[PDB]
Amino acid sequence: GIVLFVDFDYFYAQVEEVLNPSLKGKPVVVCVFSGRFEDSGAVATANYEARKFGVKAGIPIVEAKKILPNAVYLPMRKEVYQQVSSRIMNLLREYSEKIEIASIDEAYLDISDKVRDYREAYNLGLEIKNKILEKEKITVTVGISKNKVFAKIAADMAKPNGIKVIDDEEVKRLIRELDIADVPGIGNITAEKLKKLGINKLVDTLSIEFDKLKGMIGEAKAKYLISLARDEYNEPIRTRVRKSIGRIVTMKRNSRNLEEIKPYLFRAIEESYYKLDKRIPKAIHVVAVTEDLDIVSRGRTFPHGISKETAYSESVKLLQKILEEDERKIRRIGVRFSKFI
DNA sequence: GTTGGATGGTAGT
DNA sequence: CTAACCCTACCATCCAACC
Ligand SMILES: Nc1nc2c(ncn2[C@H]2C[C@H](O)[C@@H](COP(=O)(O)OP(=O)(O)OP(=O)(O)O)O2)c(=O)[nH]1
Ligand SMILES: [Ca+2]
Ligand SMILES: [Ca+2]
Ligand SMILES: [Ca+2]
Repeated sequence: GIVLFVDFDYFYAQVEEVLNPSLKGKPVVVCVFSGRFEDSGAVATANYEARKFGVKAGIPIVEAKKILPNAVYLPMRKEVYQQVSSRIMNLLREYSEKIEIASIDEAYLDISDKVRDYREAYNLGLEIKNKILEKEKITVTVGISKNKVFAKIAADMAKPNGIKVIDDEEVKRLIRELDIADVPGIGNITAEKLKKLGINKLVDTLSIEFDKLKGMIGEAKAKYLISLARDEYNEPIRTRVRKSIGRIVTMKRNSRNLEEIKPYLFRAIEESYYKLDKRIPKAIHVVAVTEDLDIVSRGRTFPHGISKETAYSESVKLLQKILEEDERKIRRIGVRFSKFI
């Protein structure tokens, strides 16, 4: 079984360069403007020229403006990138209808049947990169392995505008040699628990007591890592299905005032309900980000679909429930829908 | 025991 | 207002209602 993974290069920023070809070769930074003050908010992403200077996805815009004053700062246009993204997903579809869209800019193809070996798979990767550059002038990075996880890694090892195979040989070695903190799914907190344990490599997990590992990182992660290690990982490529859709906004200033918070919450509901598109949710959750940025939420599942009217009425109740129970001012407010019929 | 709801932690993009 | 967006997946834990 062979799996090809495609992840587009500095996406949002690359789209901006294609739409505006003068930008290429200069620093470009795509920003989410929060509205709270001149340049309040965060960097969605930035091109490699910009990354050279410490400007990356996630930092605060005014810090980007600090460390790289003279770059090009562009406002995020999520719908433009999504149209490009849709056109590209359809290209990848030409190459295999067995596709798994994992986000705005990346996908896993199962190519077990288009190709007999890694060499052909490699050439298909080459055939892919070309088509996308032909049709959407977008460069991408391709990872090929026997499974999602190791394909992802191959891609990570090749960014930007690269293509890499990890063959059965490589897989065997990376199990023995690749730092554990580099396994997709193993973030900071986890990685820390694993070193206190003395597990630095995927292989280290084999020679430990399952119940001792579990009783540190959780069941799900423990099984997962051991599966990886035993080279028994075989999660198929499956058509992704949204489990929840929502929207959360940033207020002009922090409040506790229901009158002041309400138009933000309602804005979220409109956008959220519009993004649903013939989907009927049985569960609503109001989500609040506090002064000190701790995230907090109150929900309700009904036994039936929620109509836009129920959602309205319900989200106010729930926002009150937060305010009743947490006495910190609120900074961002939004809503989330789930359990679609 | 079962599942499944509320809330929150962790991870990733 | 003085930095920290935006969105979704999956999982753990704390309960409760129950086959
Ligand atoms: N608003 C916002 N958007 C983000 C954030 N992280 C990623 N994105 C968006 C912008 C990216 O172009 C798009 C794909 O992200 P990626 O993680 O794949 O990296 P990107 O393509 O930007 O650079 P690439 O070479 O992978 O590193 O997702 C974030 O923290 N906030
Ligand atoms: Ca990506
Ligand atoms: Ca990318
Ligand atoms: Ca990590």
